[PDB]
Amino acid sequence: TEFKAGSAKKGATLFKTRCLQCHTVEKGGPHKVGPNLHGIFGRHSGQAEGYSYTDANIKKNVLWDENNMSEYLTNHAKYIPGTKMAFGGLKKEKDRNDLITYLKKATE
Ligand code: HEC
Repeated sequence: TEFKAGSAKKGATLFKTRCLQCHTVEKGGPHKVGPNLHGIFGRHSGQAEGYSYTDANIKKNVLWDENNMSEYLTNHAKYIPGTKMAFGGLKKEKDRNDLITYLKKATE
């Protein structure tokens, strides 16, 4: 309940100007440091054919979902690979919620 599907358009602007330095989803761009983020949702975690995971994400065999994403922002570390992310929380929690909905669009 902490996360509510707001508007993907609003988050798209936020993602477009604050998330292309890595995932670069661009609907079809190079994985770069982070995964395209266009297939994290689907079967278990870690399903990028090109980008590779530390394998830790695969061992957990967890499916990434909007609920799981809430735990990732609120608590992330031992649960998933020691992967380090340049993002360290967002001052605007409302804007962060919009980003979550936008990622769902990346999967489909
Ligand atoms: C490059 C330094 C990164 C930037 C900046 C962003 N992310 Fe990232 N992200 C990065 C890596 C190294 C990984 C892979 C870790 C793994 O094993 O999957 C990720 C992963 C995510 C995930 C899943 C959480 C996880 O499994 O660790 C999400 C949903 C995610 N990243 C979201 C996200 C958003 C909101 C960012 C821009 C707004 C963003 N990432 C930037 C590396 C980097």
